[PDB]
Amino acid sequence: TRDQNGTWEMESNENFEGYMKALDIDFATRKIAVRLTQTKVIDQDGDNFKTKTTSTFRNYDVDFTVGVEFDEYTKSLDNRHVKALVTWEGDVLVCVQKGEKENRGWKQWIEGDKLYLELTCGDQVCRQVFKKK
Ligand SMILES: CC1=C(/C=C/C(C)=C/C=C/C(C)=C/CO)C(C)(C)CCC1
Repeated sequence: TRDQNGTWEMESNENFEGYMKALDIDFATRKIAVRLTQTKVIDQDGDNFKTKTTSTFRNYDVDFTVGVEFDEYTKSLDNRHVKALVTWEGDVLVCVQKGEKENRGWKQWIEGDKLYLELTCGDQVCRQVFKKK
C-alpha cells in the first residue's frame, strides 16, 4: 500500500551513526542523536506530504509534492541545500537528494502495520523501522 499516513513510533534503528557520520554531523550531536527513539508523523493527501520527525533532542520537518523537485534545506541536520525529488517506484517512496554528497537519498515503504525507512549517504546505509500508533 501507498498509504503512509499516521503517527509512527520507532522500533528499530540500524547504523544511524554511520549515516550521520557520512553527513558530517558533528560529534556531540551524533553522540546524543544516536541514543534517541524517533517518532514520525505523516500527513499525506494525494501527492502532498507533510512530515515531522521528532525526538527529545531535535526535530526535522519536510514537506513535498511527489513528482515535484524542490530545494531542501537540511536545517538541524547537516545544514545543506539539496535538490530533492520524491517519486513512487511501485509502492516504495523514493527520494534522491542531489548535491554535495554522492548517493544521498532515502526510500520509505509500508509493510503491514510498519513503516520502513532506508537512509543513504555515500557508502553508508541506515535502516529504520516504525510501528503505527
Ligand atoms: C540526523 C538527525 C536527525 C534527523 C533524522 C532524519 C534523517 C529525518 C529524515 C526525514 C525523512 C526521510 C522524511 C520521510 O520520513 C534527528 C532530527 C532525528 C536528530 C538530530 C540529528
